[PDB]
Amino acid sequence: LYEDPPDQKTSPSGKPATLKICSWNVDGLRAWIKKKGLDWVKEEAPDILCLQETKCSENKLPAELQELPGLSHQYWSAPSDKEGYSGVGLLSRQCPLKVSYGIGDEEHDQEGRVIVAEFDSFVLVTAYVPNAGRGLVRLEYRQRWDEAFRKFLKGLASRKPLVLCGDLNVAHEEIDLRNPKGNKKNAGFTPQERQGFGELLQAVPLADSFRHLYPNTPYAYTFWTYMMNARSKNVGWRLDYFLLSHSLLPALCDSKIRSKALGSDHCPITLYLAL
Amino acid sequence: LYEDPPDQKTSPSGKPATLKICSWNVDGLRAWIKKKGLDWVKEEAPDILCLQETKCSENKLPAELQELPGLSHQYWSAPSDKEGYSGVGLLSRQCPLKVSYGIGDEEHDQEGRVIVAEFDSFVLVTAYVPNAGRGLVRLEYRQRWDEAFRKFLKGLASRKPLVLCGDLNVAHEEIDLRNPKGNKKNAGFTPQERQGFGELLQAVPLADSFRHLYPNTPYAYTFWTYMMNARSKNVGWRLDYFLLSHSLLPALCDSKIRSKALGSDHCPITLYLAL
Ligand SMILES: [Mg+2]
Ligand SMILES: [Mg+2]
Repeated sequence: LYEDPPDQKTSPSGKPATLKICSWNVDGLRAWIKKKGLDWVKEEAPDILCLQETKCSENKLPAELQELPGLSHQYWSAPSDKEGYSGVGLLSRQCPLKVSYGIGDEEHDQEGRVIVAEFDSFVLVTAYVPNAGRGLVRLEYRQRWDEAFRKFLKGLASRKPLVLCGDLNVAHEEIDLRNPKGNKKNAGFTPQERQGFGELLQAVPLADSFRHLYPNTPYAYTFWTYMMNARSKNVGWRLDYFLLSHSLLPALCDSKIRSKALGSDHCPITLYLAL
Repeated sequence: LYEDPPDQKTSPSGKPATLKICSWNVDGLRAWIKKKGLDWVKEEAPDILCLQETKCSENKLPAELQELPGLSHQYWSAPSDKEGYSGVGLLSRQCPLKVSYGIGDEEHDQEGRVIVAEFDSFVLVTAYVPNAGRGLVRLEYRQRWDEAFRKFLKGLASRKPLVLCGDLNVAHEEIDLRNPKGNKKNAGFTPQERQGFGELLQAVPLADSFRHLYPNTPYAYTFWTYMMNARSKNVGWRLDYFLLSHSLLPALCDSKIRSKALGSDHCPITLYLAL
């Protein structure tokens, strides 16, 4: 019930996109690689690929990653303990000026959720935000993560324009999920998570790239539960975002949701910037 | 009894040096940092700094390293076990095209001895070669390392000009140590170690940058035992080298031995290339 519009590869002024970023919760790097995930990446050919839920230790990465074309600068962060949980990755054509891990808060830097890669004209963060859990059991912690993450990004943005991407584990508004009424007390659509997302946009400040370009467009989602084949019925949530510093809006070409690409229960999202 | 000649910062054709590499066995990164080692590095201001005998785990690096000016791309390799032994580091102004660890042989890649950093026009290797040990107890192994290392460097050099630097743990010829007669059966001057060094030069092929420029110059050493204050008497060995692909000789400006810089029982060596 949703058709992503064609790629707009020029900026409002007509500048051709110079930077293509793809972000994807892969629900297990090895399982996704098996489902030809890297085949799809090679076709999409991003300058930067950010992955979440790698569930892979930094020293047990598959050999297929060594192969990737112009994505040879690769950065990985996983829980410094048990494997098979969380984990993020950032693979870049160009070498970043600097790469950092976590958000500068030890309690929040233990589950391999955040990679920071600074470039010439912007800083890129990819995040796997902690979900609030069955029965909202981790909601109190998620609210604390939210505030610490906001403070951290506020600091980054004060020095360089910011691009935040990944699985932020909240559907911001009713338009961002198929069933708002039934999910107001479930992880991803609590008033607390939605309020924290609003604070993040106002405080840093950041713009929701997709919603900025497509403010009235419903049924655009990036996650569908595997069960009941929700994906075929498009019973989904928009959990994956590109949020941009306001100063980057003139560089924005497009923000895509690759609804058709398989290999996970999230689909990829793709950003085009003219820097 | 040895005065290093002034820095020759142009190539035979008059091209100004564009690349300054410093290599230093620091005999313990923390102990050296304490002895103001980083102060000396900042004065020398190399484009690339390679360290050996860091004796430091990759996740217990001192905070002082975060500070370094234009040496912000930092690569570390230590034994993946007990600490306080071996360990190497490579810190670069520019981001390398690619960084690799070890020599592609699992038996020889366990003691954190080798870092490979490829750049546009050359590939740089820094090495802490295994010493042959008291009573030559590790000489059989050292001969096997030597052959594997030679094969590995032969492969690198076949694709890109090679710079090999670090503590190669052999004084090539009688001119390379104060007491050749008394050390012909000691680690660092056995016929077997000296023969392997000769094979390395002929086989890759590589030139000894310092000896190429200063072929008849005695008493030039880079290591002095702490005991008996050998350093004050200049009873030393030349164990630290810059070996260059023959094709890099026209780029060679100078190869320095920084006899006066303290903080270790080795002194730093510095290479100037006009690339
Ligand atoms: Mg999952
Ligand atoms: Mg020592």
